[PDB]
Amino acid sequence: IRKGVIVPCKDLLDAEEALSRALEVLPAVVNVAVRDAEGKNDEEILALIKPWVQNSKADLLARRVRRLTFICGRNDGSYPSYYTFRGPDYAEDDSIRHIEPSLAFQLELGRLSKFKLTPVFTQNKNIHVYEAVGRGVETDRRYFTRAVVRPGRLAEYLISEADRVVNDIFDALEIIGTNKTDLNHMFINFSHTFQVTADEVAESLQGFLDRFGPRGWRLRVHQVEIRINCMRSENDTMPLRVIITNTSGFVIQIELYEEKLSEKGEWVYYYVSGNAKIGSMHLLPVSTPYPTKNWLQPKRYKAHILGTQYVYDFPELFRQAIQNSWTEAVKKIPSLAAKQPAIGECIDYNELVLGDQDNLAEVSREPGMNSTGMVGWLINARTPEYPDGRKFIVVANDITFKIGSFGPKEDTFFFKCTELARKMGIPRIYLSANSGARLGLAEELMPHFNVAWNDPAKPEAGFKYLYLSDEAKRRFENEVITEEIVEDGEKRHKIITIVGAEEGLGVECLRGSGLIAGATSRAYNDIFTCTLVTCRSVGIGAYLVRLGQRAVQVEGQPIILTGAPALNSLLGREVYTSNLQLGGTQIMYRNGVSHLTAKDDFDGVTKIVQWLSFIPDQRNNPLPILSPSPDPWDRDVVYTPPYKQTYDVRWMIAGKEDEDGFQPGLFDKDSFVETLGGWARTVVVGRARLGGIPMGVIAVETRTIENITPADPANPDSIEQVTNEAGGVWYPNSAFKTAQAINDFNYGEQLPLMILANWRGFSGGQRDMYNEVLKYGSFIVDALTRFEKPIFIYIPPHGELRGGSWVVVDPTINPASMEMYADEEARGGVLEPEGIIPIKYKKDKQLETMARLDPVYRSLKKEMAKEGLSKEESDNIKKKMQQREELLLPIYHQICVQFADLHDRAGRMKAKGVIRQSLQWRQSRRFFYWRVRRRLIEDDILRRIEEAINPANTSLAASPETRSPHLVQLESWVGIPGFKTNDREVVEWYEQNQDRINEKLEKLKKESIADQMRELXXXXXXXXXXXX
Repeated sequence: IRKGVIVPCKDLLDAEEALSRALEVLPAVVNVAVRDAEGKNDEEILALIKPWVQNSKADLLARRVRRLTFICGRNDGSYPSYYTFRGPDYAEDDSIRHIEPSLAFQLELGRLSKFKLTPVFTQNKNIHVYEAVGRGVETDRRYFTRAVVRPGRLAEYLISEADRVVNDIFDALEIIGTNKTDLNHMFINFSHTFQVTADEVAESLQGFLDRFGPRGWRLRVHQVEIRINCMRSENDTMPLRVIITNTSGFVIQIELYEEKLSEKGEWVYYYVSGNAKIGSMHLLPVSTPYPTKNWLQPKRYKAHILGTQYVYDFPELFRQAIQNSWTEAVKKIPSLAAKQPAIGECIDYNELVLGDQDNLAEVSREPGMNSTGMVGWLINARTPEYPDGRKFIVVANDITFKIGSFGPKEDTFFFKCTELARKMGIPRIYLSANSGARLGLAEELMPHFNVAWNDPAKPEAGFKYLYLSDEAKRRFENEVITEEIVEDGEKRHKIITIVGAEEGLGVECLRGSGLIAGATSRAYNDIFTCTLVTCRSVGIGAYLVRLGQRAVQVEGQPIILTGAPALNSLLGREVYTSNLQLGGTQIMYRNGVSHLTAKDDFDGVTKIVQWLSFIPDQRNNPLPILSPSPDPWDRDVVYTPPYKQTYDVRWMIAGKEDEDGFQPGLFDKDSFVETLGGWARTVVVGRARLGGIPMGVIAVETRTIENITPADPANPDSIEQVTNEAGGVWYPNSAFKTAQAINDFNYGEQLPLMILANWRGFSGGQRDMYNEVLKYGSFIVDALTRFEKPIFIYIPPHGELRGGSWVVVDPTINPASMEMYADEEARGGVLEPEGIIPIKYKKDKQLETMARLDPVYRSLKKEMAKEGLSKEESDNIKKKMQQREELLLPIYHQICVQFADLHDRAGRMKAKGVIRQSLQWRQSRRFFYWRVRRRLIEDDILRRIEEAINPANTSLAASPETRSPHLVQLESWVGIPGFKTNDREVVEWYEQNQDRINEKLEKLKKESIADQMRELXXXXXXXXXXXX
């Protein structure tokens, strides 16, 4: 136990004899008092106590006594002076002076850890001022004041006491001077258990701070901390710590906290303040080290040498991406820019940190100070699409915090974030910069474990096992699983399994990794999911990129699974030279793991805030539609594709740039955003807007694209393979791209789909067949049946939809949400007109029609039929016809081709009812604007009808005009004659009679509630339920 020593000497010289002889009662802490209040000795009293300690440097050391105090009682009421020597050599800590060690704890100081401290002279022994300069950067220079109060009087005592103590601090800061100080702080600790409560003390707080405030502003004082107690709650204390900061020339910052244990073993800052909970510092330890200026700079640099922004710099990257989002929209849409919220107030974020019962809590604290290798925020961004506000979650790893590795704490956090984004419906964005899961060994068992050899003299003769000494075995026991086996007559505890105290070494990390891997897989299908490769995303991190589906890769950041050197070691030779040689953009964007490639960390954010513009703010919320604004809805589609040559299909979607002017596409000018344009370029996937209505687009590339698969370095006998993916055909990769895109616009994104169908089938070739073309063909069908929002399959001019292709895109796949249209000059059959001709219109069938239309051939036929001509005569008719038919054959072939093409024509399609309407490409925009809008408002009204009615397809005939059995009831409530058609008239009706539908829904809701009540021996049960 720490033995207490107290000795009251009479003199300074005679005090030495009560040291060397008083230490003899020690087989700890020692105090020495004096009776010479003659002079207020300083420095010379320090040169009068140092000779007694440097001489007995081994005397105090041997007894193992830690602290040595020197109290000096003054006869005028003066607070006695105390001097303490601590440690091995007892160097005398200048920090604890003129105050008892018990008071040290009360003085704090463990909060000025990130500072070089040098104290200064104080006229009042109670107050202590310190010069503080940031350990790293010298630009920071501050004066911290530390005062502790304890009474001498046997109600409004404390408020009058406060005036005396703060005036004393102000008068001392005056003599030391304001000098050159960036910030100044003062702490006033109260030892008192006063019976009163902070609510009245806050009213009185306001009173004296406005008087002292002006003076405090001059000294350059930024904040003051008062630490009082309130015994009336039980009559158990409520320690109320209060911080008052002078931010903006006027205080207006009174943060009223409460000292409570977080359950985790730390005392935290739980505030019940009056600055409207949107302030600083909440559920933070009392041990926070008052950070310096530029304290973020070392961490910033560490992230920047890895080529990534420091994690806490990302919220401001998002503010500027939104800032840019308005500056560009005010250009395109002038006037309607009045809702711009300035440079600040763009976004309104709040940190997320694991709560008391591990339930995420919204905190607004200092950047940095992250307890775990992961951080999150709930951001309310005022986008021009949702100018009132829109929320989303942003999760990211701290690449400085243990190279950003995934430990169990990091996992539980990431999870509880995904869990929240789901619970709110708001999208989730992950900023990846990690090092997979955490590795680790038990460090404590490294300098303690023993080895049992076969031969102790020559250890190279193999070792039997590894054991632990009995004294070192009792030290752990729960950190190691040991078996006892006596060898050489020793109690040897052989290590049979190592556990280790510390977490995050092995399997505990894999378990958590698996949890979040599944959580991300689940989330993708519910809320909008997105990832960003801001830096190397390895192992589990690499998978959350794929489970997160929608990924953006910064050019020089790899999505690696197994380390580039780890692979070289496995092969035994230096095959791979870079982590990007197998993880980089040239792999992931070129195989479709990456949807977009961004030049830098900000370019990434920018591109993300771009997808979020297309996506509804919540889960089941209406799309971010705007006024027609740049490209009006009432404009005709100018670019029309040629029938001769090939065309960049992109020109049909947004528009073609030309020498003379610009011919627009069917979507809004430059609203198209192509994704996965590095993988299976035979299909163009992207998002675009149609008169303000955002929607998903899939189109077919007509030009013969060539993907060149790279050479494998692992096999020196591997060369790059030149493969030409001929345009307008479906290949394993193209099919996969299509299918993926569909599910991506389906889950979370919730977008209507536009499919400019132009494929002439599937790749039936041996190589493509073996490459599972059939597997990925199915994936399109599977994906289409899962969809909910409207899908429009529109065959464009020149566009084809032959056999294999048509089957996997037909509206009877999902009749409830699909709608098929075909262009007036489009074609669609079972086979190409060049392909049917050698099956239904063979050589013999063409000659029967030749001996019908051609006059020469049927006249020569009349010669053979009449007979009466010899062997040399019949040869003439044969050599006359088999010359005529030889020259007619090429044009007669083309006749059947045109004949067969008249079957494949659009008209036939409407006649057999496989399409709704024939469409003129010129006015496609004008038609789809009102058909997309009509379907979107109607789909929801029907969804609402069903939700009111039931609180819980069948034929080739199924056409969208009957997609729901309620479209008959809604038809009669509306009253429009041309209901199935006149899309514009319908939309405008709903908009006007918004109140009449909600009138009819409530009528139906009360009617459906009456059915459920009635559906609920049975009579006896009901009687009993009535009695209850």
